[PDB]
Amino acid sequence: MEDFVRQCFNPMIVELAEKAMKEYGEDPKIETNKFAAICTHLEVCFMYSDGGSKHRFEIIEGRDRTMAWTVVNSICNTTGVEKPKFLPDLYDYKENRFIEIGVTRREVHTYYLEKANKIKSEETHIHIFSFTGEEMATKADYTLDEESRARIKTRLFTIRQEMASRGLWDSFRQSERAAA
Ligand SMILES: O=C1Cc2ccccc2C(=O)N1O
Ligand SMILES: [Mn+2]
Ligand SMILES: [Mn+2]
Repeated sequence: MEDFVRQCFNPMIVELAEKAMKEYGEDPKIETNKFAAICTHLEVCFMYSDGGSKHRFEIIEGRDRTMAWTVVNSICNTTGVEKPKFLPDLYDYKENRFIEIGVTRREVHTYYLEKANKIKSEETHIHIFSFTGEEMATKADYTLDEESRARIKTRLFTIRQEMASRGLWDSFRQSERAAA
């Protein structure tokens, strides 16, 4: 699985995933499922940010924590938007809300509720993707056009197929359950 990750995602994503794990005392070489998941989540965030008009989104995820908070503070102090308790993934300058992006190997609505009760915001938009083509967003407002969401869904299903073809998929699906 370690090698699958490094040949599946680009080096920039992999490098960012390693940092993220190390700061949490996780080892990519051992917790290889978490490594895949972080890479996947990062890839979706970047695809999502690319789905809008050029200036639309502030990317928060994949930054150093401290600079992530600084940027969040700047957005809040300048839009008047409520400061979130937890670091979100993006800020949408068009819709004027933060976005939390989730990617789950379980049902989309289960994950959606866990994420919603954790953040406790009537402001932060939530948008979940599955490895099966399902999506769920706050107030059925999916933010992006169909084309952009579809590309992401396709990519996720390719990742699943690539994993399955190597026999890594069961273990990767089970692992999110054994975590929760
Ligand atoms: O920043 C985080 C941290 C995290 C931790 C564990 C599971 C999902 C996430 C997640 O989706 N984001 O965005
Ligand atoms: Mn995040
Ligand atoms: Mn997220």
